[PDB]
Amino acid sequence: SAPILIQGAMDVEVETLVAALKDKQELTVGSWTYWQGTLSGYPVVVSRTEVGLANAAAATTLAMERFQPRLVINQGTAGGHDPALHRGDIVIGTKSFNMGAYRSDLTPAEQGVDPSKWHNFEVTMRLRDNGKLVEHSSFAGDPELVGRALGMADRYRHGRVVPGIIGTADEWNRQVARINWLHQTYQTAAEEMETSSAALVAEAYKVPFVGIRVLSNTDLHGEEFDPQTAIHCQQFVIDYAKALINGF
Amino acid sequence: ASAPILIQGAMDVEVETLVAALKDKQELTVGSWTYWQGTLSGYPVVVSRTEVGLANAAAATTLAMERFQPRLVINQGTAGGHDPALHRGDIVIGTKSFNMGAYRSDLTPAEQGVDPSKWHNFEVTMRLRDNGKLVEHSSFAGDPELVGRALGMADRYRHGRVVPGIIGTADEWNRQVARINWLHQTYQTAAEEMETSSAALVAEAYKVPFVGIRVLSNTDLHGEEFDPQTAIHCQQFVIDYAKALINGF
Ligand SMILES: C[C@H]1O[C@@H](n2cnc3c(N)ncnc32)[C@H](O)[C@@H]1O
Ligand SMILES: C[C@H]1O[C@@H](n2cnc3c(N)ncnc32)[C@H](O)[C@@H]1O
Repeated sequence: SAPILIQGAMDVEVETLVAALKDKQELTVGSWTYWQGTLSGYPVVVSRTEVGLANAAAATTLAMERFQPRLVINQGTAGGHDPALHRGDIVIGTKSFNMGAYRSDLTPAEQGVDPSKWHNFEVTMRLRDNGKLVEHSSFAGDPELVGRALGMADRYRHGRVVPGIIGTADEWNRQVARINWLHQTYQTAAEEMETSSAALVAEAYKVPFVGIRVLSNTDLHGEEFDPQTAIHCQQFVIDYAKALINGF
Repeated sequence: ASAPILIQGAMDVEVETLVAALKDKQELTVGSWTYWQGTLSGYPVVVSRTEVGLANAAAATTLAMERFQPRLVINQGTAGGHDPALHRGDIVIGTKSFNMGAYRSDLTPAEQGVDPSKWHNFEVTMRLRDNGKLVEHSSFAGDPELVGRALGMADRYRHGRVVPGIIGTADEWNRQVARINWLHQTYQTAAEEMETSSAALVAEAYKVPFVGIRVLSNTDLHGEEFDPQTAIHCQQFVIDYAKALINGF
């Protein structure tokens, strides 16, 4: 009877989920609202996380403490990093990582600022397990959960469903050269602001996790934000959750 | 039972002195986060080892709220100098903290390259909801009475100045001096570290008084490399500070 936890950051990324639940009960603690109900007769909790790494981690931790979910699906919209992808495509996160984590080597003021010399700062993803330090350079999507989403690709009719790497940061990048550099360096499919943070907390609690992100925008093709993509993503996720539930 | 003071540090060196100060301890670990529950001057205190960075800090703080319901939060530890007036061993009391790592940029085509001077602070990362209604935050103010108390205790600190300042939190360790200078000039930062504003965000959501207290363990503005002894010194000051609050309870 442990629920599926489904997350979205903004109201537009959760309202379609909420509408799908039967016998809803709403809970708000701190800044974070949860709707507890059923899908196909099975317990599901929808979480509106708010935006960014701190919010995502708090909302995920609070859900672990309150609901003890059996798996977490983090979803919502993202911006394209891979030129092959277009608005409406859905990325299933083979892995996510904190793309915004940076360490730089000492340079005197005369040398100016050069972000291309910044290194990914992996300590931000380091955890402890039974008190012992465990390094992480990324968080893998649960591979069975990833595979399931890919196997359901043809049920999504508003773009392609592809595996990719999700770069999480407290950033919205619109400098195309920066997007290109991040893609070349980290092989990112897309950027957003929550996935690796929720994933970090899921790893700490040893709960299976998958990130599912629709491209609502990509400055690589001049495609501006389309809020309807967030609805289409939730529709896919409802179908996906119901498939999991059929198998329970 | 009395609601505890919650005292946080990210790394072992930032909490071992606090933990040694508690009486009648028990140690609790959930997920990746360890807590020591005991007493200082007979009053309940929980010491939290948060691990490093914004996600860890927020998780550790949230878990503490759920498990322990503290009456106030002191987030402490070490930091790197951004203000050239400050040196290793000086302590900054956070008049405010903010997510210095949060960046938004306007559209530029590839040929214009990358320009971080055009990456603006992205305030949505600090936006919260209060009873379901959106509340914007461009920073989190340290509880002003807590901040004031720390400043009033300045001459009890034996190893440097105690000053008010702005704490810039980011999942970053900057050693490009031109970038440190740019951050200082843009945001009036005293120091940088990796947790404060994230713990502050959670404390604001829960409406629990919060103060950040950071010692400079390093500053590349003066060629001063990391000294771990500063972390011990900071904890000593924090214990004195906590005992003063407790006397007032
Ligand atoms: C503001 C909300 O929008 C998502 N989001 C959608 N597109 C982007 C993008 N190009 N860059 C960063 N975040 C994005 C964030 O993950 C966040 O939750
Ligand atoms: C790695 C630990 O060290 C702290 N810390 C100490 N000095 C710095 C600095 N110059 N920059 C960023 N973080 C620093 C972080 O807050 C983190 O917890």
